Amino acid sequence: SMEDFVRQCFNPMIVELAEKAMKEYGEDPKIETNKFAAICTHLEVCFMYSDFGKHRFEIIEGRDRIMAWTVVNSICNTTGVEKPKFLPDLYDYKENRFIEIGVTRREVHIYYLEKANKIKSEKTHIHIFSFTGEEMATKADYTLDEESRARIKTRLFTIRQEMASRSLWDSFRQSERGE
Ligand SMILES: O=C(O)c1[nH]ccc(=O)c1O
Ligand SMILES: [Mn+2]
Ligand SMILES: [Mn+2]
Repeated sequence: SMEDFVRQCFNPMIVELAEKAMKEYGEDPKIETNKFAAICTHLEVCFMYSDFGKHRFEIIEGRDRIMAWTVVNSICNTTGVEKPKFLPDLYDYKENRFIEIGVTRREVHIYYLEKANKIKSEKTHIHIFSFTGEEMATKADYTLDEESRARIKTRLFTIRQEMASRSLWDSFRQSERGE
């Protein structure tokens, strides 16, 4: 059911990446369905984010760990930027900074506090999106123009409403898994 929805609303490439991420962690997407959906949603948000930007953004999320760290190392060696302790989601060649993307079912400020306390690196920019059209970013610097952020918010709200139409939203939002 939730698996059916995930396979019907996300393109096969994102679904395959999410299935691979869960097989890496060791979880079955048919039991941990909310994890599955959250991972698909986060991947799709990262890909939209990087695609709205001469390519401005370098996608790090969605890569196997070897290639992710290869990309991070190459960026740090060609820019002198400090090497993050956690694999970030994108690199911004325009602002020259790593971006950690957050998609939460909780209030954006709660999840922002959580992620900022986690990464504890004053150089990784944080951008939190909610399923309610809310966002919170480091220094209120949202990076993207209004149209791209609007499209991301629209896609997230649409995912939420598609879950609600299938009676999947209550379970998904009451779970923190995937964040
Ligand atoms: O990189 C990850 O593994 C990860 N995990 C949970 C939430 C995120 O936003 C994220 O980027
Ligand atoms: Mn990530
Ligand atoms: Mn992220």
